[PDB]
Amino acid sequence: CKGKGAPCRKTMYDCCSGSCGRRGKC
Repeated sequence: CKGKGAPCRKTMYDCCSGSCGRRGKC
C-alpha cells in the first residue's frame, strides 16, 4: 500500500494507514 501525502485516489481506499483525507493526498 501507499504512503503519506502522495497523490491518492480518494474513493478507492488508497492509503496504507490513515486515508486519502481532506487534503486529497494520502
